[PDB]
Amino acid sequence: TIQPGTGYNNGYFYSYWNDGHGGVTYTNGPGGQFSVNWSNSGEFVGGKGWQPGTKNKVINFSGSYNPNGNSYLSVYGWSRNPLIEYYIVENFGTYNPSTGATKLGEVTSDGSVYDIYRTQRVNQPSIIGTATFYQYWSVRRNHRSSGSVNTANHFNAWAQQGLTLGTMDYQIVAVNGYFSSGSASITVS
Repeated sequence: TIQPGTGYNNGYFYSYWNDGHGGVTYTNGPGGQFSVNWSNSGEFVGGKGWQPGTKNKVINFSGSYNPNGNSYLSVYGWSRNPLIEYYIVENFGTYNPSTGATKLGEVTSDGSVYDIYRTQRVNQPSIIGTATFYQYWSVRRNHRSSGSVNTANHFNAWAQQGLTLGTMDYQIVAVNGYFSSGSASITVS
């Protein structure tokens, strides 16, 4: 595993964070590749992409994603001003992260309908410190672990619905886990 943190590997920005509970390892491979292996983990997120992201990136990803419990595979990132955490969720494990959330529309992109949602985090950690901020979600109906994500289709649909993004911070293809097990090997470009 590598040490939790952020940096660059083979031209790609990466972020790997965990809560210190144990049970997760993350490695950076050649090009845009990363692997995650976890067994009775705590909370974590890791992946590769860009810092800063853009609002018209076409993100390609390919590989394998085998969660056993609560985990997502997504295009994941933040904006500033307004502070927003967002996810374009391509696959997940036992928990659909939109459960109970307010649905804000639908968008069709890259071979599937996605359902759009908005949630709120209250006094939670963020890229700028503890804060209250909205989260935006596009959740793919047709789950997959390879493909292409035309991010503009999502960001434009969000904007149409009143879900505004500020200036982009990082933008990665990420595996999230919350107290679960699994394995994944993903290559980004």
